Amino acid sequence: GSKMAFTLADRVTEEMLADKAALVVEVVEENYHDAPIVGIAVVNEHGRFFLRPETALADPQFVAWLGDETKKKSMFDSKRAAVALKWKGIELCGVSFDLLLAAYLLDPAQGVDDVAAAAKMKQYEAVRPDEAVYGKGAKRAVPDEPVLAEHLVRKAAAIWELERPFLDELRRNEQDRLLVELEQPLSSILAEMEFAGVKVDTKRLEQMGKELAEQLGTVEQRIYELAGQEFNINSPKQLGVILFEKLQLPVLKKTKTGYSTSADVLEKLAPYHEIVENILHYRQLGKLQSTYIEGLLKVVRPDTKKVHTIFNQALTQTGRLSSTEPNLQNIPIRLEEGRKIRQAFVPSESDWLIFAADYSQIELRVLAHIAEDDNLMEAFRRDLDIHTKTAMDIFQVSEDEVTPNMRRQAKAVNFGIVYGISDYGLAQNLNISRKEAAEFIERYFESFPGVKRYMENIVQEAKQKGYVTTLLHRRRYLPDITSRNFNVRSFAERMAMNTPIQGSAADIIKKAMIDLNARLKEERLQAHLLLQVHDELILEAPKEEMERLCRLVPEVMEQAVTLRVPLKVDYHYGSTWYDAK
DNA sequence: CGAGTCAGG
DNA sequence: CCTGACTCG
Ligand SMILES: [Ca+2]
Repeated sequence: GSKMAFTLADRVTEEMLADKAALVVEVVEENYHDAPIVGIAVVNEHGRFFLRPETALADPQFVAWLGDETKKKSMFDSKRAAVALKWKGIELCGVSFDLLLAAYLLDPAQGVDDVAAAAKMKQYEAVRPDEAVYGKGAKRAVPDEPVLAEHLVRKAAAIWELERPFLDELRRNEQDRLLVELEQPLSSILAEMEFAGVKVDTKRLEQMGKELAEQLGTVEQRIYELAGQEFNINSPKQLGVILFEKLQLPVLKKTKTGYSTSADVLEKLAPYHEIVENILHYRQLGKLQSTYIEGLLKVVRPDTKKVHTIFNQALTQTGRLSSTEPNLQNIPIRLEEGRKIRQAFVPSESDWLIFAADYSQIELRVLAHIAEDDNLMEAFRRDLDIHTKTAMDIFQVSEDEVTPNMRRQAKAVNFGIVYGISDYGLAQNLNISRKEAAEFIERYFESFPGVKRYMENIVQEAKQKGYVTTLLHRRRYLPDITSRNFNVRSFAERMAMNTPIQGSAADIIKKAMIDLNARLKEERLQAHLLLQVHDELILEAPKEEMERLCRLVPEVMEQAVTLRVPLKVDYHYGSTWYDAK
């Protein structure tokens, strides 16, 4: 470990402000909202510089350089720095290259989380892993200034050298536009969404928490009665001892550890003993309480009564976003009790409203586009109820002969075909035999032979090329596609069929977000994006903007790309997220 | 901190 | 098929 030379600067000079630089604005805290910036590094043609943040960020020339978009910066995780700067009232502009997002497009499977891991991709090893410098556990700490300053300078030096080879490879992959015109501009939009946050009505939440605690308390006693003794209901082991050993309930399923107590199992067991539907009710209410009442309350900021999620833009293997702390992509919607949680998410100004627009069946629509199946494309061109139609074709019955159970099964087929669900997968979800499931699937392929062609083709393409691709050229490598293990190979085959479907739907909505943000600005609307939930966008805006958004938002989303079938977008607005339905 | 469970797509 | 949070041992 020899030293990399740099100026440990005590003040900002003009040569620190060239119009191209690798920049590091280092935020050590995992969650970067309102977090400290611990140090700054700049590398450019004139040399290598460490600046303390109290100096650099009080310097009006450095600040102006930060916000000048003609001063081009290369970074890693620009969103982290952008947001932590927004919290100090400082704008970051002119980020022309984000190494994190470059690594993520070249290979999402690398799990690139720091500069050093991106650097390894190009055999560059003169930089340490953040974990090696900072530590990990309760032991994660900012080191002393010489250790820190060298680490930041090494990171910036790595960014300066790696930009060339990352761009060369993106270019060869035809992903250069995906980075420059899609992921990098999206990064700025997510930063605004995160910084803006979502207002929470903590009273509504605390009241719901009271009612839940009362019910949960009733159901808790009833379970202790029905078992003739008290035990930890949240312990799957202890519960498994009450059900299958004290009460003698049949064992239909085992886990790898012991007895399964998963919902699926428990519904099957419901007829034999009363305590079963109480354990089910308890699980339901206990999830709402500990995760959605207690969990949400703990992360709202008492300064603003907002939650500020972080959208992970470089995590998922398909090009989706994810969301953390809080996860605002899994707020309950399916059952009414949980859905009421959404009444707690409110507009951030008085006389503003929540507006939600969602693609209708985007994944099936994309499948129809990519497979070019005549029947499926016709169904969408007719805007048919797609599950009813699938039931008609697979059971060869007419429309008003479709029973609700038949529609439910065609629906489970439509849900699974977008990832090439196997006969076993479908049998499981439908509670039927694998041979019956195989038949449904065989009937599906007779009605949608283009889907079948697609599934065979995409698997051959994954084998020959080594990867699959989405509409805007995102990639996923699938080395398991040739494995001699059947289970392993089967998974890779489902990933081959799913990834272009799911990833292309991620592409489209990401584009919609970019187009929407440009149109909102052109229109000078005060409306702004709050959330993305995979196929849905949630905004808040003045009440006076609602009629305009009813037209503009679906429009932008529908026209984001042009497929062989229309994209269809529904939209709703109201006083609270719950009411925007 | 792996496993299980369950919330969403 | 793609996720994240909570709890337990
Ligand atoms: Ca407990």
